[PDB]
Amino acid sequence: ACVHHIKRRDIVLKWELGEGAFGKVFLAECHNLLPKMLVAVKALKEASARQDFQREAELLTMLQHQHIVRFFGVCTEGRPLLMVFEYMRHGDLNRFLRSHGPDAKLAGGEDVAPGPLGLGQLLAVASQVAAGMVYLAGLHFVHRDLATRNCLVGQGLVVKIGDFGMSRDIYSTDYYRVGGRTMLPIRWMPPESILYRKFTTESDVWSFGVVLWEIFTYGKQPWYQLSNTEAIDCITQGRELERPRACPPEVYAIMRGCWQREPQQRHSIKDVHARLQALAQAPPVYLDVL
Ligand SMILES: Cc1cn(-c2cc(NC(=O)c3cc4cc(c3C)C#Cc3cnc5ccc(nn35)NCCC(=O)NCCCCO4)cc(C(F)(F)F)c2)cn1
Repeated sequence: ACVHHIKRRDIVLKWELGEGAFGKVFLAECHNLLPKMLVAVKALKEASARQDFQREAELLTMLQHQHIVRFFGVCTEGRPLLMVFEYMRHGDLNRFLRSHGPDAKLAGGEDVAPGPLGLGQLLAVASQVAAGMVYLAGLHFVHRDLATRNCLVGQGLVVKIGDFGMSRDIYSTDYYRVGGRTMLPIRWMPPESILYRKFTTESDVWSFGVVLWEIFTYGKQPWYQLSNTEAIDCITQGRELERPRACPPEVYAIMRGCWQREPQQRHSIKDVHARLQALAQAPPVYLDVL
């Protein structure tokens, strides 16, 4: 620390936002912070736990990017220990995708169109996540849990990458429990991770392709038809995911580039970003023929 601190008197808890196996989240007001405003603070079911606290906090202060969830600091004066995050109006990206497509019948508010998310908004979401992964790959930080459930959405449809937390709880359909003390998002993992237990930046690229998949299917779980073991089988043996139907061939071409068996044979995340960004800012005329 080397970590910003926030006095408790500046933080006023309003109500709970969510609850994890080890942490709670409250929506709260935070005074004398900027330049008054709303923040999301997390409390800790302390057990030991006071070690991983000032570990995550130091990391989050190092990770400052336009597409990584902002971290304002901590409150260590007294208990419980708090981490002050910025508040993202629309919650996690998976809940946002499911609630806006393909029905979605009107269903859009202040930041989002009525019906299902347009091709331009889908590409805009993917581009932002890729942009966040380029940053993390630039610092050689491996995420090991890249999914929509770990991405937050704020006002003006700002997508930012984070790491729950909540994910382990009530999203347990997305995890395979092994050993009793460890769960694995095997549906998002590359073959060299499932088999060889190896996680690299190239493993994140595979994960992003699966995230890029999710976006164009509105939050639907990968290999939804399959069980945990069956999903492992298909990924190991080298089965690829479907594309229908909001995904243009040009975009599915990007997913497969992330889904090469050999990690070195995959494309860089900077490359994937470049293609997704161009497609995002491309004119309607170009996008209507995709
Ligand atoms: C191994 C390792 C990983 N990291 C690492 C950790 C991280 N942390 C995180 O992303 C993190 C962790 C966390 C909470 C939040 C975030 C963003 C948040 C938030 C937030 C802002 N507005 C809202 C509105 C509703 C909700 N949350 N919310 N739902 C309530 C969530 C729940 O119901 N349970 C969540 C409570 C418990 C979780 O506590 C981000 C990154 C990185 F990706 F940014 F680098 C890396 C550090 N070490």
